[PDB]
Amino acid sequence: SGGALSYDTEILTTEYGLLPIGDIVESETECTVYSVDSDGSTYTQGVAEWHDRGEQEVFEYCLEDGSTIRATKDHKFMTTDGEMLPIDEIFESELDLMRVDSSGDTKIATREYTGSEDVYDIGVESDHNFALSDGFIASN
Repeated sequence: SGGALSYDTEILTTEYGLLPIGDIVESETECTVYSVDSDGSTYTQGVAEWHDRGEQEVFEYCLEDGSTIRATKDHKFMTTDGEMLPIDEIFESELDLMRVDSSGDTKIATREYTGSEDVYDIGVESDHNFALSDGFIASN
């Protein structure tokens, strides 16, 4: 099933620190975003995949830091073990998220629903994972 990120979601990038996921799909750029290698090393990828899933009922995942992730449970993220799992399972099994070139929580504190809005998703053909600002390392 089609998992996607909210249009308000923001990428972790070399061009500005911050860019909205909306700009990547609706203005078709290839700006370098953070990702992981097969050897579990942090690197960058210019975007090669962009898609619009329309309108979906979005979920809010709160961190201990008070920050919030906004996505669907339908797409699989990955832990520090290199094991691929949905954000919803990483929450209720309390699993550690993968490290990145920014300070962030590994465990999610809370889960809530928030209403339907514009949703988007992005990737690359090799490693197919992306780092978000106030968000988990997305994968599909």
